[PDB]
Amino acid sequence: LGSVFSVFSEEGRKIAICGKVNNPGIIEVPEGANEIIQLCGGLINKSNFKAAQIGLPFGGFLTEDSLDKEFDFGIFYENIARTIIVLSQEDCIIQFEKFYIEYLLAKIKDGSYKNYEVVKEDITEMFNILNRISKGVSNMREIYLLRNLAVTVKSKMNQKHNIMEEIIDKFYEEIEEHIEEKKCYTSQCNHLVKLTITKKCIGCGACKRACPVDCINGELKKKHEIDYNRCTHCGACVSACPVDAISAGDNTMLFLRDLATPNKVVITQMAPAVRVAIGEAFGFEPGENVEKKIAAGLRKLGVDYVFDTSWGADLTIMEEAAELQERLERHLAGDESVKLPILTSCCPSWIKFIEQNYGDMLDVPSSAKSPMEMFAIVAKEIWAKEKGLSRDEVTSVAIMPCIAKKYEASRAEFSVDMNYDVDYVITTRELIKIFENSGINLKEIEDEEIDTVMGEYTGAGIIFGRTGGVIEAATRTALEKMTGERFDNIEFEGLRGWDGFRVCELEAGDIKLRIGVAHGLREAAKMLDKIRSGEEFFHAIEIMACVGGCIGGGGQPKTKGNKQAALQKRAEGLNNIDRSKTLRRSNENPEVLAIYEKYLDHPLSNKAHELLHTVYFP
Amino acid sequence: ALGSVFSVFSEEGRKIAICGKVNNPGIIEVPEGATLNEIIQLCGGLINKSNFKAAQIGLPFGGFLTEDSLDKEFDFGIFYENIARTIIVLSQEDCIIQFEKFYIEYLLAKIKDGSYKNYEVVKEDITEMFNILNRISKGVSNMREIYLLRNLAVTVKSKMNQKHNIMEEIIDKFYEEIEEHIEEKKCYTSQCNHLVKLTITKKCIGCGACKRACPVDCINGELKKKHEIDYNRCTHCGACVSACPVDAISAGDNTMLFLRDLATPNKVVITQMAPAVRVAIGEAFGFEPGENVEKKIAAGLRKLGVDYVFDTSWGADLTIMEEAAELQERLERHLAGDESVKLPILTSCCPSWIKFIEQNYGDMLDVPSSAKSPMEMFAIVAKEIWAKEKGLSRDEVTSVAIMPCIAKKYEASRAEFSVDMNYDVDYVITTRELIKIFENSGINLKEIEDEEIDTVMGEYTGAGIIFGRTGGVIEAATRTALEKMTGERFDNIEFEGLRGWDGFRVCELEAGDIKLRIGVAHGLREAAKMLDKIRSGEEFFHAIEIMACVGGCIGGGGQPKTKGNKQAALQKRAEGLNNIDRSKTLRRSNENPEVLAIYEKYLDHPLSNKAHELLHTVYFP
Ligand code: SF4
Ligand code: SF4
Ligand code: SF4
Ligand code: SF4
Ligand code: SF4
Ligand code: SF4
Ligand SMILES: [Cl-]
Ligand SMILES: [Cl-]
Ligand SMILES: [Cl-]
Ligand SMILES: [Cl-]
Ligand SMILES: [Cl-]
Ligand SMILES: [Cl-]
Ligand SMILES: [Cl-]
Ligand SMILES: [Cl-]
Ligand SMILES: [Cl-]
Ligand SMILES: [Cl-]
Ligand SMILES: [Cl-]
Ligand SMILES: [Cl-]
Ligand SMILES: [Zn+2]
Ligand SMILES: [Zn+2]
Repeated sequence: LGSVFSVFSEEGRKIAICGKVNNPGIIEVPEGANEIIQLCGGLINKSNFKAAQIGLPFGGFLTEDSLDKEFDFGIFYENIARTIIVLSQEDCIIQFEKFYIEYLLAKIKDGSYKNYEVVKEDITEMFNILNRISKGVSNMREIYLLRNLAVTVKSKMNQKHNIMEEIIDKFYEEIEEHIEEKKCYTSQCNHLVKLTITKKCIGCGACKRACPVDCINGELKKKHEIDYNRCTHCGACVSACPVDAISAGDNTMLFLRDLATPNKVVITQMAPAVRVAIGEAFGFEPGENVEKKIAAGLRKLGVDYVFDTSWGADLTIMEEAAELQERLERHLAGDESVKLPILTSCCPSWIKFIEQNYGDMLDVPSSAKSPMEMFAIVAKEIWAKEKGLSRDEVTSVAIMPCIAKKYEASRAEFSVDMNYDVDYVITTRELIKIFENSGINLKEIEDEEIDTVMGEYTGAGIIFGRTGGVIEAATRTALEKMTGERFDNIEFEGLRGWDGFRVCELEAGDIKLRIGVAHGLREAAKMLDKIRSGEEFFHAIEIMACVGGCIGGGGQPKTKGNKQAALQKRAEGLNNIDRSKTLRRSNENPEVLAIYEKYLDHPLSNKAHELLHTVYFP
Repeated sequence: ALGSVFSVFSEEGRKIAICGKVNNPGIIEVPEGATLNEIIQLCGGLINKSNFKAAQIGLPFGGFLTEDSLDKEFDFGIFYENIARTIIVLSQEDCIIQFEKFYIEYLLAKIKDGSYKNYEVVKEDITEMFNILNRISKGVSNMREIYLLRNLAVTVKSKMNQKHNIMEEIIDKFYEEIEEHIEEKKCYTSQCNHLVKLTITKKCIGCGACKRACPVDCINGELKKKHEIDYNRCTHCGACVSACPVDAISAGDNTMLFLRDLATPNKVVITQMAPAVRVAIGEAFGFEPGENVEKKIAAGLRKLGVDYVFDTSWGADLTIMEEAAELQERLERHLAGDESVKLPILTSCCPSWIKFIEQNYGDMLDVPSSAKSPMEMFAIVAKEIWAKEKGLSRDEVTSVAIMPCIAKKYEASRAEFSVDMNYDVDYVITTRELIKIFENSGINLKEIEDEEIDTVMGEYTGAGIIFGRTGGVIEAATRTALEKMTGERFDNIEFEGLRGWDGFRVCELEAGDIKLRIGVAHGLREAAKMLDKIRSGEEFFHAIEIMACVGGCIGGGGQPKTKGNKQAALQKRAEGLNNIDRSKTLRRSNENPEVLAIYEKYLDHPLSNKAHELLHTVYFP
């Protein structure tokens, strides 16, 4: 178990400090009379002391009152447990107490402390209350409830200092803030964090210029703010700030805490484009596929199952190719109710982009969920059920190249009973930092395989990560099954290339399809304006918010050298992965076919709609 | 018990008990060669003329019939062993989600008491079904719910070795309705109270009466054209509903839900009732306006099946405990030179001022008290204290509020007054709706024997009871606050200045060294006059009361229509509340022993942290 911001995973007269102190470790503590942290190297950044837990399962809870005055050594309660989690002002009390309660509940559930069984349910309710607070679904009554629960527990455990009572006493203001203002001042509660420009804004106006939809108003050097109603979460502003004034959260600490929670099942998915960029932080060239290094590293961190978003992309193609074929058949049949083009793209940014500016084209996009959310729902409603786990007993973490995927995973449509299909997102950069600080070097770690049932993927799925790949995959499947012919050359070079707005004409048998591809939302605006004006007609379109597609996402490591060359290199790495696959059509993936044969029975069925489709623009 | 009809009536061989959406529920003698349609016709058809939707056979177990069985000889073999031979007929006016929630909950109760042991194995599964249905009725679902239900259905059908599980057929036959509920958040029959909004329906003729009645000018439309409500500015004052010559404006009706909950075995149902109900309901049963028939209401509610009868006036006493404290605090801070403080303080249980202030008086958001309404204070206490004391989780108690207006429906629907999808007030029934339930169920308040209200949350003072008429809220708060600020007990506790009937009233109360200027408005136009005068500085007030209805709550839109002169009847009801007040030994809220017990045992004193956590809310978040 370990914990620190900027990351670490730390795997008599001895203690174990793993809080917000720089340099986590065990250290041999001297017996001389505030600077104890200093002996551990101070706290991350220079954040002031908040508290220090003694013993992870249970001990004492120390607050500021012990800071500049004699820290009685022996007050480490006899059940010291030889570990200390030190808190700074950067740690949210709600999140920490959730982690504490879950650790205690796990050790109860495994028999380690049966003397606490009598209070098991009570503590569980505490967690539930805490969870509701972190999810923003609470009133102030929760405090009342917590207090009584605290009072109850301390009665049966006979304690003179009950942690929850003191938490209420000392951090009432933070809790009230969370509940009434729906605000977590440390931004650890990912479900209370919005993309926001903070006080470090200098009014340089870079974000205003960079925003493709002009989401930011504000003049001179006056603080700028994001008009969340039109924000596409494309993340251009975050990359453009001369400072760190724009924050969209960082779930690193949540990931570490979950990994350190005993008997908690943590599974991961990873976006197609991550595997060709992450290795750059460890000496690989752009485009080199290091997915097996990622798998081994994630397992070393403690991940119990490593899957792949490209599997979900194959499932997405099953649905989207089916819908494209249906729309084409209706169009050719003279049904004027149908709408063309059909948009196929896993990028959330088009949603807000279309609703606010192309409200005559709400019937264009496919109803299929993204590969990330398709994977997530299948993992919790089928795989976990298969393994006899309820959805809350599985923590599904998505490693993605984008902040927009954080926003998507936070959407309430992709959740049930306050359990989010994607529990949270970790970006490529954040994972790089986790690996770096935990001593995991992807260059030197031994390869490991991704887990099969939701990890196998075709080249159609993998090319999702670069511009033109989604529509290429969907077209592969749809044209091949509409013609009955297997293509000798399955690659559609017309859909490749790098122009911001690309037009392609694909001929297969009697079928002729006109395709539009845009990467960069301004080029997308050009293409959609052309569609509306009738200057051009399209059967299908792909829209990507980032130049180059997902390989150019804002959550990816900053490129080294020539930017365009590096992005093209990553895209061609995805294309080379595709060329190296035996299976290059999504409908060939045996595991996705198993999904259809055993649960959903065929694409566009009622069950398939219920699980794998959603309603954009409700 | 069992029973149902939309005019609502809990009706406590070759004989069947028909209790669906058929006119004339009852026990009927089936002719030999008879279809289902013939049985329905012998019961007089369905309420209104709605077409047949379905028919449940046997309350726990039987079959589920659709249109396909209507013109087909009713074979009695569907009445298998000990089915009790009952049929619940559904019309197109019944929501399938609500009915299946009732069915599943009934089956779960019959399992839970051991009479149906062989189904215990599916208990959890059936429970999950209910949860799914509940989530659908509350609008917190995705389409995945259907998937889940299907598998649960299959699971049950596997574990019971049954050839036809009802839920599978439900999905098959009403997929469109279920999908509507989930994706469109729409219950086309409007039985799901958490999906109903106040809307003008298609039966609107464009007469424009509602537009004229609206105090905030919230309704648009001309000539025969359908009128529309700008829901963003609507105060839910309910004037439009009262003005409509037709039934074009609908705000839901939880009557059937109330009946189903009453018919569910071993389900704890408790009620609170607003002060103004008891002086108006009796008008429907031969009493004069202003006559207090609260004990008749208690007996009638118990006859319907209510397990505990409490009183909103108790919550009004608790409200005064909090609000008098806040008023005293603000006065003391004002006298000390606190420019931090804001006056007046608004004390009123009426929801309508909230949006009214938010939409037009945004410089006065710090004016209203942070205290909840009496209804919601009762609700939080009932579920978080009373139910807890009796070893019941909040979902094991169904708390029903009997109120005179649709604005209380809107308040009970607010998400702030809920936790984990449990609403503190499960739903509201109006005085009119309860009148119709009594009338159709054979409960006559004139001839029924009196019964007492339950004690712990039913005892109340005259200060609490006068809440139901204009000027009463501020009168009660003033009683308590002035008495405790002066240390003097008043010889005459009535403040005649706060009484009267003018739309905008000004009063000056003198007690010891204290001098308070009070403004009272009933009718939101009068409220606007008074708040404009406050804003211009033309008048100054220490505290104000705002009521949306003329005369206060006794004049609510959910009350029975008055007979004779409207104003005279409303004044009669208000004076009935005043006479109840005069008949009470305790006439200050701070004397109520049960409210004081709340403070002594749980919250420790008004305006404490615990009291804020439970009895206060944030209007204008
Ligand atoms: S870029 Fe960063 S700093 Fe420059 S204005 Fe936008 S936010 Fe403020
Ligand atoms: S994210 Fe993309 S859209 Fe939202 S503000 Fe920053 S730039 Fe404009
Ligand atoms: S393109 Fe790929 S990366 Fe850029 S935003 Fe859309 S999804 Fe995130
Ligand atoms: S009153 Fe009823 S009918 Fe006349 S306009 Fe308003 S709604 Fe339409
Ligand atoms: S309720 Fe009151 S406010 Fe809302 S519309 Fe009808 S009248 Fe206007
Ligand atoms: S006054 Fe009483 S009745 Fe009229 S609306 Fe406000 S609360 Fe409902
Ligand atoms: Cl683990
Ligand atoms: Cl995705
Ligand atoms: Cl493999
Ligand atoms: Cl980048
Ligand atoms: Cl199947
Ligand atoms: Cl069943
Ligand atoms: Cl009952
Ligand atoms: Cl009330
Ligand atoms: Cl009690
Ligand atoms: Cl309503
Ligand atoms: Cl009594
Ligand atoms: Cl009336
Ligand atoms: Zn937090
Ligand atoms: Zn419904």
